[PDB]
Amino acid sequence: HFVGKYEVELKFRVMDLTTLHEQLVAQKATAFTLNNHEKDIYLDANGQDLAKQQISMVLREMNPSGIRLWIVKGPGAERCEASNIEDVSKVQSMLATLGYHPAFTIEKQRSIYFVGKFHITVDHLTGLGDFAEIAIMTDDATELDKLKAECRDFANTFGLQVDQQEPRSYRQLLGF
Amino acid sequence: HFVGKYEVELKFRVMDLTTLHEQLVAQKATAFTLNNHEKDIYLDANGQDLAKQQISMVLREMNPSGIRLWIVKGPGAERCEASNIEDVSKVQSMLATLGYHPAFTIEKQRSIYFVGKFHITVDHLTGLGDFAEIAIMTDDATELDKLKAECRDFANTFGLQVDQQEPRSYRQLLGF
Ligand SMILES: Nc1ncnc2c1ncn2[C@@H]1O[C@@H]2COP(=O)(O)O[C@H]2[C@H]1O
Ligand SMILES: Nc1ncnc2c1ncn2[C@@H]1O[C@@H]2COP(=O)(O)O[C@H]2[C@H]1O
Ligand SMILES: [Mn+2]
Ligand SMILES: [Mn+2]
Ligand SMILES: [Mn+2]
Repeated sequence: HFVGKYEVELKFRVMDLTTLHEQLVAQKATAFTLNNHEKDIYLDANGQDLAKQQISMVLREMNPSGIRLWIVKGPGAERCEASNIEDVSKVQSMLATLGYHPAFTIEKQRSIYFVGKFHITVDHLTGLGDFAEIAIMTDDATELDKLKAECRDFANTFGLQVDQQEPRSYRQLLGF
Repeated sequence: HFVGKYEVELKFRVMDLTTLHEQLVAQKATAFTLNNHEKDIYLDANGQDLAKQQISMVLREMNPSGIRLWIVKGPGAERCEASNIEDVSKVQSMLATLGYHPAFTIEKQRSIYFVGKFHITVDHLTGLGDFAEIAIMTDDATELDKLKAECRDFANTFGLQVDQQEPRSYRQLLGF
């Protein structure tokens, strides 16, 4: 479910969580991980070198699931790779040696469900409210066309509507 | 054994592999890895930004132990940190996004033994020959001189003498 260098996705504001849960049930979604607090530390160079290239780099800690991820997103909104790491402070030290330092933090509550090849991620952020994203990862850039159309078809059958679309990232929404 | 951000290390050309091995037995060394093939991919920015800071960055694969490491050495002498990684190609792709690309590769056969607080590495490099590294990692900068002198004593005890000390790195010896 998380294999590749590209994450094809469509994100929406969710206005009613009960209806979302019903939409999930209707699609026979299965739970991957539920109700994790994710703390994302974003790193960048002193002169915001990565952000100036549309790149974000995150050390993510997920609790209680215990997962820790090193994530590089971009350039732009499709490219996304992650590596499991065992020791966040060790990787953060190593990145600091290379000149990347904590820039800001984004926290959220996240649940991830699966329906066939798709993953559905349901997020809550304090100022901002609830979001749901339909996504699929691929290693093959030639496919991004097919897959984005497929995401749209699934979003449509699921019940997630264009009026509620939210194209911006959390760092864009929060002003980072 | 591999805890810290400093590594104190002395490397020697090995003139007498038999004595070295005989002493590993005498001193009841424990084998951590034996006769592994190690392939080290060195990475740097196009402008050699890391070398200009006396930083080296390596992705190492050791077989058959299946250990994979991301290693950042430097800046300058005695600084070294490493992280276990699941997948070299994944980390390599992530670092390429940040601007670090393969510069050259070094291969060697390496065995790693522990004796008390020390580790001793016995290396063979096709063009170059046989070497041994005597090393210890620490987080404490206040003991580095003592540790280095202890490494030299310990090395003499395996038949490794000051006149066979080799200050150049493998990258230097191989013209990289
Ligand atoms: N264990 C995991 N849990 C959640 N996402 C993961 C995991 N492993 C890899 N990923 C992927 O890494 C990506 C990092 O950015 P996203 O949160 O947008 O989406 C994430 C997933 O596609
Ligand atoms: N699991 C491990 N196996 C081997 N070396 C390790 C491990 N974890 C950390 N290291 C250190 O990473 C260093 C990388 O550079 P060296 O080969 O000189 O010495 C290595 C060890 O001191
Ligand atoms: Mn996503
Ligand atoms: Mn995802
Ligand atoms: Mn070592």
